[PDB]
Amino acid sequence: MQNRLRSALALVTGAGSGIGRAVSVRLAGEGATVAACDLDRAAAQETVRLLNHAAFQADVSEARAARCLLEQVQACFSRPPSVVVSCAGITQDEFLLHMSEDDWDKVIAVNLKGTFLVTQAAAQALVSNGCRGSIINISSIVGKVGNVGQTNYAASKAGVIGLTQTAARELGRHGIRCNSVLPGFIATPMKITEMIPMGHLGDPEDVADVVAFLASEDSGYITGTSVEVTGGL
Amino acid sequence: NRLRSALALVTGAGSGIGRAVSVRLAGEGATVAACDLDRAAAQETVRLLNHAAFQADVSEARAARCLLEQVQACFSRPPSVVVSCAGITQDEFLLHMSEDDWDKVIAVNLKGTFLVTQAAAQALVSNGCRGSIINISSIVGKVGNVGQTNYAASKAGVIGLTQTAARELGRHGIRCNSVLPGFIATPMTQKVPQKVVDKITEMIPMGHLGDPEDVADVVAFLASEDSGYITGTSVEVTGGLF
Amino acid sequence: ALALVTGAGSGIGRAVSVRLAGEGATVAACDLDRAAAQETVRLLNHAAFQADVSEARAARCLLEQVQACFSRPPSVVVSCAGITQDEFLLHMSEDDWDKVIAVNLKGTFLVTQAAAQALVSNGCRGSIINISSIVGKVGNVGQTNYAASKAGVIGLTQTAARELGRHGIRCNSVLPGFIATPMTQKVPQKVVDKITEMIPMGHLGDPEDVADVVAFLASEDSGYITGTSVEVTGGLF
Amino acid sequence: LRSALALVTGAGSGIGRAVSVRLAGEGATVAACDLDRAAAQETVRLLGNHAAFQADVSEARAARCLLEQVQACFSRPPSVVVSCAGITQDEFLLHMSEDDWDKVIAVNLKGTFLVTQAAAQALVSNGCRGSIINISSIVGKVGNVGQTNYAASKAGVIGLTQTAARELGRHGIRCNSVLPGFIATPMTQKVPQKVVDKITEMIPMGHLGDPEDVADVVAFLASEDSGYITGTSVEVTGGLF
Ligand SMILES: NC(=O)c1ccc[n+]([C@@H]2O[C@H](COP(=O)([O-])OP(=O)(O)OC[C@H]3O[C@@H](n4cnc5c(N)ncnc54)[C@H](O)[C@@H]3O)[C@@H](O)[C@H]2O)c1
Ligand SMILES: NC(=O)c1ccc[n+]([C@@H]2O[C@H](COP(=O)([O-])OP(=O)(O)OC[C@H]3O[C@@H](n4cnc5c(N)ncnc54)[C@H](O)[C@@H]3O)[C@@H](O)[C@H]2O)c1
Ligand SMILES: NC(=O)c1ccc[n+]([C@@H]2O[C@H](COP(=O)([O-])OP(=O)(O)OC[C@H]3O[C@@H](n4cnc5c(N)ncnc54)[C@H](O)[C@@H]3O)[C@@H](O)[C@H]2O)c1
Ligand SMILES: NC(=O)c1ccc[n+]([C@@H]2O[C@H](COP(=O)([O-])OP(=O)(O)OC[C@H]3O[C@@H](n4cnc5c(N)ncnc54)[C@H](O)[C@@H]3O)[C@@H](O)[C@H]2O)c1
Repeated sequence: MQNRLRSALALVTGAGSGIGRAVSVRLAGEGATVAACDLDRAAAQETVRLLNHAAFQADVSEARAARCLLEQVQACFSRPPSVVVSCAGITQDEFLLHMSEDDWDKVIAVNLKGTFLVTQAAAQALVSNGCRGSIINISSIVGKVGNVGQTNYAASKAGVIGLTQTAARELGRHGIRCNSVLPGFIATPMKITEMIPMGHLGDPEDVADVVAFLASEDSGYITGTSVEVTGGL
Repeated sequence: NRLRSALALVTGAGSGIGRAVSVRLAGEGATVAACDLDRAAAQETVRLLNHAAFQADVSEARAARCLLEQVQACFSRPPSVVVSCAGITQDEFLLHMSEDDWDKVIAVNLKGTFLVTQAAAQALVSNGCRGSIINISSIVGKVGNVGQTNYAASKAGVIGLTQTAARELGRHGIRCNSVLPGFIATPMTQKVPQKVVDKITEMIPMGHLGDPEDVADVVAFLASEDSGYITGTSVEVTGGLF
Repeated sequence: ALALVTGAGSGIGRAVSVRLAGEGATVAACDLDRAAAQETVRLLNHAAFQADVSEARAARCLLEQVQACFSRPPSVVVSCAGITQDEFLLHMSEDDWDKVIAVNLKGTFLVTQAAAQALVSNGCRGSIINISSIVGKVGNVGQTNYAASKAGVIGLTQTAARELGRHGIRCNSVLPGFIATPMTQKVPQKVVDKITEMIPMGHLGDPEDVADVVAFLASEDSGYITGTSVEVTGGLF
Repeated sequence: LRSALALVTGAGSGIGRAVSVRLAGEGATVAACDLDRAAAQETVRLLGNHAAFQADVSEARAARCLLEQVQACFSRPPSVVVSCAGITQDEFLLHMSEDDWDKVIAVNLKGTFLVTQAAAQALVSNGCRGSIINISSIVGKVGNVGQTNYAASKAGVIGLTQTAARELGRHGIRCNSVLPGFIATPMTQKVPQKVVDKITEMIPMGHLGDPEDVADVVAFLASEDSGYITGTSVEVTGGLF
């Protein structure tokens, strides 16, 4: 750990568990004030207790909720977040031959639309206030290579990568960087290790270390790319 | 006649690439079920090619299934070639993009391609039949493009969907592949102004925009047994663009 | 159509010569092994050529001899010549590295250049098709040299397409997965059983499967495809 | 990186010099290696007993001797190895000499292989963990007119690095590639103004990169913050499209 974010306000979605929680703890450790957002307000509050910081409830798949989140953060802190990390994400695995419409729609709405709506609301708040920023979207190596039983998740995560590339291209002129992180097999609540050259499963803190780099000025000429954190999977 | 045996279903068949695919597949001996949101345009395509026209909104779950049922009732077999060319753009900068402009593009381009891939695979597996599913993505799905966050997202999603589908369906003898066209003159792109359309042409090694026939030719290859060991991949038809 | 195929004496190169000659092409079959080439020719006026593609003079002379024999340049050129010399990075001899680079990468460069030079000076259009490997995209344990040489071919081919489109010449790479040929006879059956479980199509490729894709890329059906890679792997994951 | 010994090739100029400065600033001791002895030495002056080494990395004997000299000097193999030695000899494919091709392949691709190998052998024979960082280029992914040789070599470096990472993970050694875009250095000094202002229009961030931008990524890849990253490429291009 280092201290590269002493002036940062960081908004983290899916901050209530796993990678989101590890990200919140790491960014706070670097000096950032964290706006911890989760669908489950008590999970967001618990994260805040582990890190002034504040908890927010939001369903990021909802357009109204994504906008109101950003307005609430702005109200509370008197400024927009300069670091935004979209970690809210879900799976609902099924084989393509049997995937229900709810299986598909839910995953797309949370993982893809949600990331869209947060990127957008974040960028609007930064641009309207004349501020520089770093937006980091957690995708998955599955978005690059696919995975049996996960046609919905693979599509959503590929979509996040495509979204982030385009956002980077549009927002670079405004001083706003946009990057994707592609984790492999991470031990979280969401034979394999023979397939991992590093020889073990990843920890959520392994992803948070990369997110901290991308949130910091040490990546200030990095935008529109994806960084794989998979142990060489 | 590569495709003499075959029945082919083409969505978005009323226009541009879908129409050229229909013509091309019929030229190789296939019977074509030509589907479009516009029944009239589908009927027109069928006239250029017993082939039959079908009407459907592929973004709607019950319509995608009904389309496949309708074709099976008409021809007494499932289609063994299915080409998803139903697609739209609704361009806007990220900072200004409305929820409906996001939603509509994702519904038609991504959800529609999902639902058609699914219904097709289901019809084939249930009938013990081999097949080839070909989804038209875009090179913007690989690299993004300014003003098209929604489109870029949708087309990247089509590539991940197609890769995963390929992997689940190979054991059933069904191939799934994506075609990534570059800049193709169609009614989709006919509204794009010439001062930009000119500048794009300088970034094309082949020195000109593509024809729907160029995309059709790749689709016919992926439909045929000449591509029988190709699955889960994307073929770029861009003239070397970029 | 006049087609030059390097590595034509065996496996993929042989199958490509057969396929293209079946489509009406006249084939110049070239191989390090002169008897291998002649036998390819006898299996298919087609003619056999001997050359070590890794050698600059040999590559230029090959394209000289083809043009003196047919009175025109080849308008389809397929670089199938290539070797493996596998070893772990920790133990890889300089020789193991240099040979694979010389044959697979420099050889493909030399032939791509010599072919392009002949086409452009003659005012002829063409399609150059370079056989890389899926390993050039994802790498493979024991094959640091091969993976580098094959990734190299992909970079060379992308750049070559960018430079040559304006002269009516297309340049593409084919990336096969596991294809049953003499190059893969050494692979243990116990390893092949494993690999096969990871091919969604459920079987190894035949050289004919690669030849089918080369014929498409040789033909004008692929006339707006340049600077790209086509994977022929059965979905190998 | 207080503990660490870093070997940087191409350390006499540009990105290699920036990386040396950056690693030193984080507490590493730097073995600064260059074809030009004088340039390596000035880097050392510009910089915990840092030392200058001369080697032509494209020669197998010079790459093994380099690592032996480093180990003899420091009693330890370098645990961070950054291959920045690299050249261009640009020409159109139709006019490109055998020498222009050969030199670029030898330095950029064979040199990176030999140094990666020598570093890995030294680390493994001593039971030590490390991080090998190879500077490739965004042109290795997408190609570039007039640089058939450079593009082949940088694509080769990516393929080399992926494979190395898969073989060496089991020994505690990471291998990653850095893909810089358009960086202001003596390599790109001869690119004319008009091409540069046009290029700048292709960069979402709206300016050229600095050798320190690249050095910052290298320090990340050298540190334990990147402990679960191996066999991948990090792009530092400002969004260059
Ligand atoms: N864990 C892995 O192996 C892995 C691998 C690759 C990618 N990822 C991705 O990383 C991100 C974090 O995953 P994780 O492993 O920490 O999962 P997790 O379940 O531990 O955390 C996800 C958090 O997202 C929150 N969330 C879900 N829907 C939400 C919504 N609509 N609005 C707000 N919050 C919502 C949940 O309450 C939960 O707190 C996700 O994008 C996930 O897909 C995880
Ligand atoms: N034209 C290009 O430059 C280009 C480039 C890359 C990718 N593509 C893709 O190629 C495919 C075909 O595009 P095109 O150029 O033929 O456009 P087009 O407008 O000429 O053809 C699209 C057809 O899709 C039909 N359609 C629209 N919504 C539908 C729905 N919900 N259900 C069923 N049919 C529907 C339309 O009625 C139309 O007939 C699309 O997926 C497009 O995104 C086009
Ligand atoms: N077989 C596979 O599984 C596989 C997979 C991916 C890629 N490839 C590639 O396909 C191409 C052909 O492979 P194959 O499987 O047909 O192998 P093969 O060994 O059957 O054929 C190779 C031919 O290359 C010729 N050759 C070797 N060096 C030469 C040189 N310097 N000059 C001229 N000719 C030379 C040999 O004499 C031989 O006839 C190679 O580039 C190979 O790397 C093969
Ligand atoms: N500058 C850019 O825009 C850019 C872009 C992409 C990639 N790169 C890569 O970054 C690395 C550093 O480039 P740079 O811009 O700092 O170049 P530079 O010319 O400033 O420095 C390269 C250094 O390598 C040394 N060198 C050359 N050949 C050598 C050899 N055989 N053995 C040992 N040392 C040798 C040179 O003398 C020089 O000191 C190179 O691999 C380059 O290709 C640079």
